[PDB]
Amino acid sequence: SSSVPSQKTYQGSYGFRLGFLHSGTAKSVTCTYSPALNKMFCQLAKTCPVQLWVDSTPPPGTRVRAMAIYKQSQHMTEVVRRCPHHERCGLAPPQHLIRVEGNLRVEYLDDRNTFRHSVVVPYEPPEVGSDCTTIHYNYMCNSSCMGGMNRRPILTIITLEDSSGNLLGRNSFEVRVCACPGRDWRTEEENLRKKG
Amino acid sequence: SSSVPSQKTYQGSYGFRLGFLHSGTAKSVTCTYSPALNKMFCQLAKTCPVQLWVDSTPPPGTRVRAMAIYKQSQHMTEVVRRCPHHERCGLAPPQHLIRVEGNLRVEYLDDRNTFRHSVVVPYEPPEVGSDCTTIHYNYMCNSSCMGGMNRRPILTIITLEDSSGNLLGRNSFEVRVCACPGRDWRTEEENLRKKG
DNA sequence: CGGGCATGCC
DNA sequence: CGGGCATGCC
Ligand SMILES: [Zn+2]
Ligand SMILES: [Zn+2]
Repeated sequence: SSSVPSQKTYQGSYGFRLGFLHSGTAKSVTCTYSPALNKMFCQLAKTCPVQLWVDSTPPPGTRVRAMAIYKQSQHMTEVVRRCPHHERCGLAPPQHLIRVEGNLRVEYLDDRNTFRHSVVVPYEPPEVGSDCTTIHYNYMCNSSCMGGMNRRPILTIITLEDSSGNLLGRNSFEVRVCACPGRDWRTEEENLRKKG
Repeated sequence: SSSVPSQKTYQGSYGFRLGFLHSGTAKSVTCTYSPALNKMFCQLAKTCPVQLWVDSTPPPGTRVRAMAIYKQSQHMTEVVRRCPHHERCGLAPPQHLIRVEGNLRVEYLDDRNTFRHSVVVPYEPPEVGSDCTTIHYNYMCNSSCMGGMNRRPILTIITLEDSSGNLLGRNSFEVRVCACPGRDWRTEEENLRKKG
Protein backbone atom coordinates (compact mmCIF):
# COMPACT_ATOMS: atom_id res chain seq x y z
CA SER A 1 0.00 0.00 0.00
CA SER A 2 1.09 3.59 -0.58
CA SER A 3 3.04 5.45 2.09
CA VAL A 4 2.17 8.72 0.31
CA PRO A 5 -0.95 10.28 1.88
CA SER A 6 -3.68 11.61 -0.35
CA GLN A 7 -3.75 15.35 -0.99
CA LYS A 8 -6.93 15.40 -3.09
CA THR A 9 -9.61 17.75 -1.82
CA TYR A 10 -12.63 15.86 -0.47
CA GLN A 11 -15.12 18.32 1.02
CA GLY A 12 -17.39 15.37 1.81
CA SER A 13 -20.87 15.01 3.24
CA TYR A 14 -20.24 17.59 5.99
CA GLY A 15 -19.19 20.35 3.55
CA PHE A 16 -15.73 20.71 5.08
CA ARG A 17 -13.72 23.78 4.01
CA LEU A 18 -10.82 25.80 5.37
CA GLY A 19 -10.78 29.53 6.07
CA PHE A 20 -7.98 32.01 6.62
CA LEU A 21 -8.03 35.40 8.32
CA HIS A 22 -6.92 38.32 6.16
CA SER A 23 -3.79 40.28 7.04
CA GLY A 24 -2.16 43.66 6.43
CA THR A 25 0.36 42.72 3.69
CA ALA A 26 3.30 44.38 5.41
CA LYS A 27 6.65 43.06 4.18
CA SER A 28 7.12 40.85 7.27
CA VAL A 29 3.50 40.31 8.34
CA THR A 30 3.49 37.16 10.46
CA CYS A 31 0.93 35.32 8.30
CA THR A 32 -0.93 35.99 5.04
CA TYR A 33 -2.95 33.78 2.71
CA SER A 34 -3.27 33.86 -1.09
CA PRO A 35 -6.62 32.57 -2.40
CA ALA A 36 -5.28 32.62 -5.97
CA LEU A 37 -2.39 30.31 -5.07
CA ASN A 38 -4.19 28.47 -2.23
CA LYS A 39 -1.01 29.16 -0.30
CA MET A 40 -0.18 30.35 3.20
CA PHE A 41 2.89 32.54 3.73
CA CYS A 42 3.98 32.64 7.37
CA GLN A 43 6.92 32.97 9.75
CA LEU A 44 8.51 30.14 11.67
CA ALA A 45 7.44 29.40 15.25
CA LYS A 46 4.60 31.97 15.06
CA THR A 47 0.87 31.28 15.27
CA CYS A 48 -0.88 30.47 11.99
CA PRO A 49 -4.67 30.44 12.53
CA VAL A 50 -6.65 28.08 10.30
CA GLN A 51 -10.45 28.08 10.32
CA LEU A 52 -12.54 24.92 9.97
CA TRP A 53 -15.91 25.43 8.25
CA VAL A 54 -18.62 22.77 7.89
CA ASP A 55 -22.17 22.77 6.53
CA SER A 56 -23.27 19.89 8.79
CA THR A 57 -22.30 18.96 12.33
CA PRO A 58 -19.62 16.26 12.66
CA PRO A 59 -20.43 13.44 15.07
CA PRO A 60 -19.06 13.41 18.63
CA GLY A 61 -15.45 12.28 18.76
CA THR A 62 -14.42 13.74 15.40
CA ARG A 63 -10.70 14.59 15.16
CA VAL A 64 -8.70 17.12 13.12
CA ARG A 65 -5.35 15.93 11.76
CA ALA A 66 -2.63 18.01 10.10
CA MET A 67 0.20 16.53 8.04
CA ALA A 68 2.86 17.98 5.75
CA ILE A 69 3.84 16.51 2.38
CA TYR A 70 6.24 17.82 -0.24
CA LYS A 71 4.38 19.35 -3.17
CA GLN A 72 6.82 18.41 -5.96
CA SER A 73 6.42 14.93 -7.42
CA GLN A 74 10.13 14.17 -7.07
CA HIS A 75 10.01 14.84 -3.30
CA MET A 76 6.51 13.49 -2.50
CA THR A 77 7.81 10.22 -1.05
CA GLU A 78 10.19 11.91 1.44
CA VAL A 79 8.79 12.46 4.94
CA VAL A 80 8.64 16.14 5.90
CA ARG A 81 10.72 16.66 9.05
CA ARG A 82 12.15 19.41 11.19
CA CYS A 83 15.71 20.27 10.20
CA PRO A 84 18.55 19.08 12.48
CA HIS A 85 19.32 22.61 13.72
CA HIS A 86 15.81 23.46 14.90
CA GLU A 87 15.42 19.92 16.24
CA ARG A 88 18.49 20.40 18.44
CA CYS A 89 17.49 23.86 19.68
CA GLY A 90 6.92 20.22 25.95
CA LEU A 91 4.61 17.75 24.20
CA ALA A 92 5.76 18.06 20.58
CA PRO A 93 8.62 15.71 19.62
CA PRO A 94 11.47 17.87 18.28
CA GLN A 95 11.35 16.11 14.88
CA HIS A 96 7.81 17.35 14.13
CA LEU A 97 7.49 20.35 11.82
CA ILE A 98 3.86 21.19 12.65
CA ARG A 99 2.65 21.96 16.17
CA VAL A 100 -0.71 23.02 17.57
CA GLU A 101 -0.79 25.70 20.27
CA GLY A 102 -3.60 26.49 22.68
CA ASN A 103 -5.13 23.00 22.95
CA LEU A 104 -5.02 20.66 25.94
CA ARG A 105 -5.76 17.50 23.92
CA VAL A 106 -3.05 17.59 21.24
CA GLU A 107 -1.63 14.28 20.06
CA TYR A 108 1.51 13.84 17.97
CA LEU A 109 1.73 10.68 15.85
CA ASP A 110 4.80 9.05 14.29
CA ASP A 111 3.28 6.49 11.93
CA ARG A 112 4.92 3.13 12.57
CA ASN A 113 4.61 2.04 8.92
CA THR A 114 4.83 5.22 6.82
CA PHE A 115 7.07 7.20 9.26
CA ARG A 116 4.93 10.28 8.56
CA HIS A 117 4.35 12.85 11.29
CA SER A 118 0.95 14.28 12.10
CA VAL A 119 -0.69 16.32 14.84
CA VAL A 120 -4.32 15.77 15.90
CA VAL A 121 -6.79 17.68 18.07
CA PRO A 122 -10.47 17.04 18.80
CA TYR A 123 -12.93 18.80 16.55
CA GLU A 124 -14.95 21.36 18.47
CA PRO A 125 -18.11 22.87 16.98
CA PRO A 126 -18.03 26.65 16.56
CA GLU A 127 -19.39 28.60 19.50
CA VAL A 128 -22.81 30.23 19.25
CA GLY A 129 -22.75 33.19 16.88
CA SER A 130 -19.52 31.96 15.25
CA ASP A 131 -19.45 30.26 11.86
CA CYS A 132 -16.16 28.34 12.17
CA THR A 133 -13.57 26.75 14.47
CA THR A 134 -9.99 28.03 14.62
CA ILE A 135 -6.88 25.92 15.21
CA HIS A 136 -3.57 27.66 15.96
CA TYR A 137 -0.87 25.89 13.95
CA ASN A 138 2.89 26.49 14.23
CA TYR A 139 5.56 25.63 11.65
CA MET A 140 8.92 25.13 13.37
CA CYS A 141 11.22 25.55 10.32
CA ASN A 142 11.49 27.93 7.42
CA SER A 143 10.78 26.40 4.01
CA SER A 144 14.46 27.11 3.27
CA CYS A 145 15.93 25.20 6.25
CA MET A 146 19.04 23.29 5.23
CA GLY A 147 18.70 19.61 6.07
CA GLY A 148 14.93 19.96 6.38
CA MET A 149 12.49 21.29 3.80
CA ASN A 150 15.53 22.76 2.00
CA ARG A 151 13.47 25.27 -0.06
CA ARG A 152 10.99 22.58 -1.18
CA PRO A 153 7.36 23.77 -0.92
CA ILE A 154 4.99 21.69 1.20
CA LEU A 155 1.27 21.17 1.45
CA THR A 156 -0.48 21.00 4.79
CA ILE A 157 -3.22 18.34 4.59
CA ILE A 158 -6.10 18.86 7.03
CA THR A 159 -8.31 15.80 7.47
CA LEU A 160 -11.58 15.55 9.38
CA GLU A 161 -11.87 12.01 10.77
CA ASP A 162 -14.44 10.35 12.98
CA SER A 163 -13.35 8.45 16.09
CA SER A 164 -13.56 5.18 14.10
CA GLY A 165 -10.96 6.42 11.58
CA ASN A 166 -13.33 7.16 8.69
CA LEU A 167 -12.27 10.05 6.48
CA LEU A 168 -15.02 12.67 6.71
CA GLY A 169 -13.28 15.47 4.81
CA ARG A 170 -9.91 16.51 3.44
CA ASN A 171 -8.49 19.88 2.42
CA SER A 172 -5.01 21.19 1.80
CA PHE A 173 -3.07 24.39 1.26
CA GLU A 174 0.49 25.13 0.19
CA VAL A 175 2.81 26.71 2.77
CA ARG A 176 5.91 28.86 2.53
CA VAL A 177 7.47 29.51 5.91
CA CYS A 178 9.75 32.50 5.39
CA ALA A 179 11.14 35.63 7.01
CA CYS A 180 9.06 38.09 4.95
CA PRO A 181 5.63 36.63 4.11
CA GLY A 182 4.35 39.90 2.62
CA ARG A 183 7.26 40.31 0.21
CA ASP A 184 7.20 36.66 -0.83
CA TRP A 185 3.42 36.60 -1.30
CA ARG A 186 3.58 39.65 -3.58
CA THR A 187 6.47 38.15 -5.55
CA GLU A 188 4.73 34.83 -6.14
CA GLU A 189 1.41 36.39 -7.16
CA GLU A 190 3.23 38.71 -9.58
CA ASN A 191 5.11 35.70 -10.97
CA LEU A 192 1.78 33.92 -11.48
CA ARG A 193 0.39 36.86 -13.47
CA LYS A 194 3.52 37.39 -15.57
CA LYS A 195 4.82 33.83 -16.12
CA GLY A 196 2.11 31.41 -14.95
CA SER B 1 43.03 31.74 32.41
CA SER B 2 41.68 32.60 28.97
CA SER B 3 39.77 30.02 26.96
CA VAL B 4 40.32 32.18 23.85
CA PRO B 5 43.42 30.98 21.95
CA SER B 6 45.92 33.51 20.71
CA GLN B 7 45.71 34.53 17.06
CA LYS B 8 48.75 36.83 17.05
CA THR B 9 51.35 35.98 14.42
CA TYR B 10 54.56 34.65 15.98
CA GLN B 11 56.96 33.58 13.23
CA GLY B 12 59.45 32.64 15.94
CA SER B 13 63.04 31.41 15.94
CA TYR B 14 62.39 28.91 13.12
CA GLY B 15 61.03 31.53 10.71
CA PHE B 16 57.65 29.83 10.39
CA ARG B 17 55.39 31.07 7.58
CA LEU B 18 52.44 29.74 5.59
CA GLY B 19 52.21 29.43 1.82
CA PHE B 20 49.28 28.95 -0.54
CA LEU B 21 49.21 27.61 -4.09
CA HIS B 22 47.79 29.99 -6.69
CA SER B 23 44.59 29.10 -8.54
CA GLY B 24 42.71 29.95 -11.73
CA THR B 25 40.10 32.41 -10.36
CA ALA B 26 37.17 30.68 -12.02
CA LYS B 27 33.85 31.55 -10.38
CA SER B 28 33.71 28.23 -8.49
CA VAL B 29 37.41 27.34 -8.28
CA THR B 30 37.75 24.92 -5.38
CA CYS B 31 40.30 27.04 -3.47
CA THR B 32 41.91 30.46 -3.91
CA TYR B 33 43.93 32.68 -1.58
CA SER B 34 44.02 36.48 -1.28
CA PRO B 35 47.36 37.88 -0.05
CA ALA B 36 45.81 41.34 0.35
CA LEU B 37 43.14 40.01 2.72
CA ASN B 38 45.22 37.12 4.14
CA LYS B 39 42.12 35.08 3.44
CA MET B 40 41.42 31.67 1.93
CA PHE B 41 38.25 31.16 -0.12
CA CYS B 42 37.37 27.49 -0.53
CA GLN B 43 34.57 24.97 -0.95
CA LEU B 44 33.28 22.68 1.76
CA ALA B 45 34.60 19.11 2.05
CA LYS B 46 37.25 19.75 -0.65
CA THR B 47 41.02 19.71 -0.21
CA CYS B 48 42.63 23.00 0.85
CA PRO B 49 46.44 22.70 0.59
CA VAL B 50 48.43 24.81 3.05
CA GLN B 51 52.22 25.04 2.83
CA LEU B 52 54.49 25.20 5.88
CA TRP B 53 57.71 27.18 5.36
CA VAL B 54 60.56 27.44 7.88
CA ASP B 55 64.01 29.02 7.82
CA SER B 56 65.43 26.56 10.37
CA THR B 57 64.74 22.88 10.97
CA PRO B 58 62.26 22.11 13.77
CA PRO B 59 63.39 19.48 16.27
CA PRO B 60 62.23 15.86 16.01
CA GLY B 61 58.72 15.38 17.33
CA THR B 62 57.40 18.80 16.29
CA ARG B 63 53.63 18.88 15.70
CA VAL B 64 51.35 21.02 13.51
CA ARG B 65 48.01 22.03 15.03
CA ALA B 66 45.07 23.72 13.31
CA MET B 67 42.23 25.43 15.17
CA ALA B 68 39.35 27.67 14.12
CA ILE B 69 38.27 30.81 15.99
CA TYR B 70 35.64 33.39 15.11
CA LYS B 71 37.22 36.58 13.80
CA GLN B 72 34.69 39.09 15.16
CA SER B 73 35.22 40.20 18.75
CA GLN B 74 31.60 39.54 19.69
CA HIS B 75 31.90 35.88 18.62
CA MET B 76 35.52 35.17 19.67
CA THR B 77 34.52 33.32 22.83
CA GLU B 78 32.19 30.85 21.03
CA VAL B 79 33.75 27.53 20.04
CA VAL B 80 33.72 26.97 16.27
CA ARG B 81 31.80 23.75 15.55
CA ARG B 82 30.32 21.81 12.67
CA CYS B 83 26.66 22.66 12.13
CA PRO B 84 24.04 20.09 13.24
CA HIS B 85 23.12 19.17 9.65
CA HIS B 86 26.63 18.31 8.47
CA GLU B 87 27.33 16.65 11.82
CA ARG B 88 24.37 14.31 11.29
CA CYS B 89 25.21 13.49 7.67
CA GLY B 90 36.34 7.59 10.00
CA LEU B 91 38.70 9.22 12.49
CA ALA B 92 37.33 12.77 12.64
CA PRO B 93 34.57 13.30 15.24
CA PRO B 94 31.51 14.67 13.41
CA GLN B 95 31.55 17.87 15.50
CA HIS B 96 34.95 18.97 14.15
CA LEU B 97 34.94 21.59 11.40
CA ILE B 98 38.55 21.09 10.26
CA ARG B 99 39.91 17.75 9.05
CA VAL B 100 43.27 16.69 7.65
CA GLU B 101 43.34 14.29 4.70
CA GLY B 102 46.22 12.16 3.51
CA ASN B 103 47.99 11.64 6.85
CA LEU B 104 48.21 8.42 8.86
CA ARG B 105 49.03 10.16 12.17
CA VAL B 106 46.17 12.64 12.52
CA GLU B 107 44.90 13.39 16.02
CA TYR B 108 41.68 15.21 16.86
CA LEU B 109 41.54 16.98 20.23
CA ASP B 110 38.50 18.16 22.19
CA ASP B 111 40.04 20.34 24.89
CA ARG B 112 38.67 19.26 28.26
CA ASN B 113 38.83 22.79 29.71
CA THR B 114 38.28 25.18 26.79
CA PHE B 115 36.06 22.82 24.70
CA ARG B 116 37.96 23.97 21.59
CA HIS B 117 38.52 21.56 18.71
CA SER B 118 41.86 21.12 17.01
CA VAL B 119 43.53 18.71 14.60
CA VAL B 120 47.24 17.85 14.82
CA VAL B 121 49.71 16.05 12.55
CA PRO B 122 53.45 15.49 12.89
CA TYR B 123 55.66 18.07 11.23
CA GLU B 124 57.62 16.55 8.38
CA PRO B 125 60.58 18.40 6.84
CA PRO B 126 60.22 19.19 3.14
CA GLU B 127 61.63 16.56 0.82
CA VAL B 128 64.91 17.20 -0.97
CA GLY B 129 64.52 19.85 -3.66
CA SER B 130 61.29 21.14 -2.08
CA ASP B 131 61.13 24.32 -0.02
CA CYS B 132 57.99 23.60 2.04
CA THR B 133 55.66 20.99 3.53
CA THR B 134 52.01 20.74 2.45
CA ILE B 135 49.09 19.73 4.66
CA HIS B 136 45.72 18.95 3.06
CA TYR B 137 43.03 20.59 5.18
CA ASN B 138 39.27 20.12 4.78
CA TYR B 139 36.50 22.42 6.06
CA MET B 140 33.29 20.45 6.57
CA CYS B 141 30.80 23.37 6.62
CA ASN B 142 30.20 26.47 4.58
CA SER B 143 30.81 29.74 6.41
CA SER B 144 27.05 30.32 6.00
CA CYS B 145 25.88 27.06 7.67
CA MET B 146 22.85 27.68 9.85
CA GLY B 147 23.48 26.49 13.40
CA GLY B 148 27.23 26.47 12.80
CA MET B 149 29.43 29.33 11.61
CA ASN B 150 26.19 31.06 10.52
CA ARG B 151 27.97 33.49 8.12
CA ARG B 152 30.55 34.50 10.76
CA PRO B 153 34.10 34.60 9.35
CA ILE B 154 36.71 32.43 11.04
CA LEU B 155 40.47 32.38 11.32
CA THR B 156 42.42 29.15 11.03
CA ILE B 157 45.31 29.26 13.53
CA ILE B 158 48.29 27.08 12.59
CA THR B 159 50.71 26.48 15.45
CA LEU B 160 54.10 24.76 15.30
CA GLU B 161 54.71 23.04 18.65
CA ASP B 162 57.50 20.85 19.91
CA SER B 163 56.72 17.50 21.53
CA SER B 164 57.03 19.15 24.97
CA GLY B 165 54.21 21.61 24.17
CA ASN B 166 56.35 24.71 23.60
CA LEU B 167 54.98 27.13 21.03
CA LEU B 168 57.56 27.35 18.24
CA GLY B 169 55.53 29.40 15.76
CA ARG B 170 52.03 30.65 15.08
CA ASN B 171 50.33 31.91 11.92
CA SER B 172 46.74 32.44 10.89
CA PHE B 173 44.57 33.17 7.88
CA GLU B 174 40.92 34.08 7.47
CA VAL B 175 38.66 31.53 5.77
CA ARG B 176 35.42 31.79 3.84
CA VAL B 177 34.02 28.39 2.93
CA CYS B 178 31.52 29.07 0.15
CA ALA B 179 30.02 27.69 -3.04
CA CYS B 180 31.82 30.12 -5.39
CA PRO B 181 35.28 31.03 -4.06
CA GLY B 182 36.26 32.92 -7.22
CA ARG B 183 33.19 35.17 -7.20
CA ASP B 184 33.42 35.83 -3.48
CA TRP B 185 37.17 36.54 -3.59
CA ARG B 186 36.67 39.11 -6.36
CA THR B 187 33.77 40.72 -4.49
CA GLU B 188 35.70 41.07 -1.24
CA GLU B 189 38.83 42.47 -2.87
CA GLU B 190 36.73 44.98 -4.81
CA ASN B 191 34.98 45.94 -1.57
CA LEU B 192 38.38 46.48 0.06
CA ARG B 193 39.46 48.84 -2.73
CA LYS B 194 36.17 50.77 -2.85
CA LYS B 195 35.08 50.88 0.81
CA GLY B 196 38.00 49.64 2.94
C1' DC C 1 9.45 49.41 9.02
C1' DG C 2 10.88 48.76 3.81
C1' DG C 3 15.25 48.91 0.84
C1' DG C 4 18.76 46.08 -0.37
C1' DC C 5 22.73 42.88 0.58
C1' DA C 6 23.57 37.67 1.00
C1' DT C 7 24.92 33.30 -1.16
C1' DG C 8 23.70 28.37 -2.22
C1' DC C 9 21.56 27.02 -6.02
C1' DC C 10 19.04 27.10 -10.74
C1' DC D 1 30.93 27.21 -17.04
C1' DG D 2 29.24 32.22 -15.75
C1' DG D 3 24.70 34.90 -15.34
C1' DG D 4 21.32 35.58 -12.20
C1' DC D 5 17.63 34.05 -8.88
C1' DA D 6 17.15 33.05 -3.70
C1' DT D 7 15.97 34.66 0.94
C1' DG D 8 17.44 35.29 5.87
C1' DC D 9 19.44 39.07 7.49
C1' DC D 10 21.67 43.92 7.77
ZN1 LIG E 1 14.77 24.41 10.53
ZN1 LIG F 1 27.34 22.81 7.93
